[PDB]
Amino acid sequence: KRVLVVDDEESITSSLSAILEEEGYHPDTAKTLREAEKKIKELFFPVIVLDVWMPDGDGVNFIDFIKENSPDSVVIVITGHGSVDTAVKAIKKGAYEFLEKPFSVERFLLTIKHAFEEYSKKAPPQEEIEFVGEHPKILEIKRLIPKIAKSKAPVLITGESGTGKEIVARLIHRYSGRKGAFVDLNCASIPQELAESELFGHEKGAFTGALTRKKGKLELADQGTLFLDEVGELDQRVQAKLLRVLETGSFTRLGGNQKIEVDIRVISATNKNLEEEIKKGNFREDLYYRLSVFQIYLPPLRERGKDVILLAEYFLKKFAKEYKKNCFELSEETKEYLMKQEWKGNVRELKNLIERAVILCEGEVIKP
Amino acid sequence: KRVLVVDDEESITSSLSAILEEEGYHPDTAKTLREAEKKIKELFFPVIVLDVWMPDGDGVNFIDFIKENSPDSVVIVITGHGSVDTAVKAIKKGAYEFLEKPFSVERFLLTIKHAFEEYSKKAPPQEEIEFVGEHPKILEIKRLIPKIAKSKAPVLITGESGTGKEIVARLIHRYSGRKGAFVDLNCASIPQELAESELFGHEKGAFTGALTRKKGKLELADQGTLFLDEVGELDQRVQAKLLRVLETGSFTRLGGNQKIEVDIRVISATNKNLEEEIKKGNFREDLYYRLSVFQIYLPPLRERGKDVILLAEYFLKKFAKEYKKNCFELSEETKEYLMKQEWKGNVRELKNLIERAVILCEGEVIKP
Ligand SMILES: Nc1ncnc2c1ncn2[C@@H]1O[C@H](COP(=O)(O)OP(=O)(O)O)[C@@H](O)[C@H]1O
Ligand SMILES: Nc1ncnc2c1ncn2[C@@H]1O[C@H](COP(=O)(O)OP(=O)(O)O)[C@@H](O)[C@H]1O
Ligand code: NA
Repeated sequence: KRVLVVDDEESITSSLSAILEEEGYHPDTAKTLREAEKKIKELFFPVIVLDVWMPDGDGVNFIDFIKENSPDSVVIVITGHGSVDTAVKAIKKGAYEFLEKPFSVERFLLTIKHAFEEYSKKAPPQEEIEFVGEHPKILEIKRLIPKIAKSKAPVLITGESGTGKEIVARLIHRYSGRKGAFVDLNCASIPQELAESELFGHEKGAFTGALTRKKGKLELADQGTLFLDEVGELDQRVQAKLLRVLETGSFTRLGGNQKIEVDIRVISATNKNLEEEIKKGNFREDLYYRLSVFQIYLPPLRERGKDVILLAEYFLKKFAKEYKKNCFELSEETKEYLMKQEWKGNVRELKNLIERAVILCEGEVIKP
Repeated sequence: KRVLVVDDEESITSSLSAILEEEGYHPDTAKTLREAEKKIKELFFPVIVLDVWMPDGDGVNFIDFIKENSPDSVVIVITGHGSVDTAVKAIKKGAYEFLEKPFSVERFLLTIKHAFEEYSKKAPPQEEIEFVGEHPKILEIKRLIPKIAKSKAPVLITGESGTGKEIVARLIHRYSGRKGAFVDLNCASIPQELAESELFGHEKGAFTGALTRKKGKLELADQGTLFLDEVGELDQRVQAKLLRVLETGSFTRLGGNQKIEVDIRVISATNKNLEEEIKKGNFREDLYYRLSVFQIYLPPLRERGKDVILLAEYFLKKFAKEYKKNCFELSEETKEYLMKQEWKGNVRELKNLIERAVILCEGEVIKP
């Protein structure tokens, strides 16, 4: 845990060093902007404590030096008493925090603590999302996604099982720009009535003897995107509750009375024709129109021309690489065979079929 | 986004409300602890500003109330000038920050910004890792894991492909309590070239045109765990560079001279016998000794008795529920046939085979 202290006065560099060292941190000090630049380029300090004023340059602007040669460093500026216009200046330049002289040991240490947890708090979801397909129907969806995404209106994705409905949903979230999490709830894979609990969470023992609070998916999706997989499988009790949430923008946990406001973009998916389910009285009509302000239809795999080959090659590579196998080409015979299949399980079926092929691999894959 | 300002003074609650309102927040105020109690049990406030002194009770204690009735609320306490003593008490009771009157509007808004950052910075509490097995060899590994975990010494996990090495590694990370990321590096999937690049990172135009900075996995695993899948597939150059990092505890990126320090717990996995690779001169003794302070041997599926059935029933139940199917039972004949396979692909092979069965699933029983 390193901390670089940049300041003109010993009262700062010494005191702070005595304090930091006393608290488990390993301090270093620079007495000039020159000496500082040296140490920054030489070694990485998670946290840098910088005086707004320095002899050999503008302490504020020096933040740019740090921004340039140590982008991960979290900066705390020290500013003279009363002069906190400089402080804002620094903050807008990208400093994380500032301390006004004079300040106590306690105030210093607390700010340092937060500087380190700011350093320790980075998001790594750099993940790219693979959405393979060149059929005109798929290219049309790919062009539509970015147009739909920057809205907050809900999206209903219709398609057979295993057609990539979740991929499209993540893409939409990605493009929407929303900073919150992508929370997916499977409304079928979950027990009939555990659903209402997954969504709303519980607090104080909602289920038989718990007394331990748990956050619902609604809440976990705050400022993000909630993906409801097979929304058609929701109890008509849950449907009603979910509706009231869409309408009020708040809810309560199971067992609690505390009002909770959420901000979610709702994406739903179904392999049913929900307009037909409404007629059969198996799905609320008002909820349907709420959830389907925008719609996207994903065609079955067998309607996608030669995407079946594209996908096969994509899976064959991904698995052969990952299971250290030496089978990287599909035989022409194999390609013909794939094109003759119905794929009732669609991409999910294809993927599993190719993964199987690789698990039992040889030099090149042919088609039993 | 709601903020509750609990303060005895009218000028305070009015001013701060107006500032919050102007900045986009949704302020609410309470002039007494009684009034604050009412609003808190009824509304969730992501952030609560509380004066250490209140007429009708001790403000610092009121933190416990909040901590009990609104656990996820982040609290900023206001303190009189000099009476920072009392702020320390509040921070110790769980307050997140404190503001010493008098304070500027920027200081206030900067602290509020940070308090919402704190509110929004959360890890996905949901997290279950399934390690299915009741064979005495697997039960022993399960007892070992929690003990091995708490240490920082590296763990080497040996076993055939598909035996659950990555699973055990996450369990160890989990039980270890480390706060950083679990960082997976597949030493095989990656081309011999990207080897050094994935681990260490780079910055400016090292190889063809890479003027864009990239963080190594070493860096990304900071305070967390680095899983080296197939550690034996690392060339002798990297082996040495990696060895150097375990010795010193620091590194530089490629095309970089800045010394960066890491705190990582290393877990490595192999399907070879590295003691033999050393005799073959394929792997360094010294690195091996550093990586093998703790060892775990995962037995092939075929050496696990009836776990093959336990696993087959676990996957069947998982996939049938997930793919909306109703094949939930293994026939006695299926169980017999499973018991007679070699499972060269081990659990990976089994899992895929059962998913296959469920994807093509017809009735409620699987037989072939
Ligand atoms: N167009 C695609 N490109 C690449 N991978 C895909 C594509 N569609 C599906 N997949 C992958 O194949 C499997 C398809 O199942 P899934 O997308 O979950 O189906 P659904 O969400 O429609 O039920 C997933 O593992 C997904 O990662
Ligand atoms: N004992 C187990 N219980 C449940 N799932 C398992 C078990 N062992 C392996 N799996 C699953 O099997 C798949 C392959 O295991 P993996 O850890 O990738 O194998 P390895 O890392 O040994 O090559 C993974 O999806 C994993 O979640
Ligand atoms: Na290996």
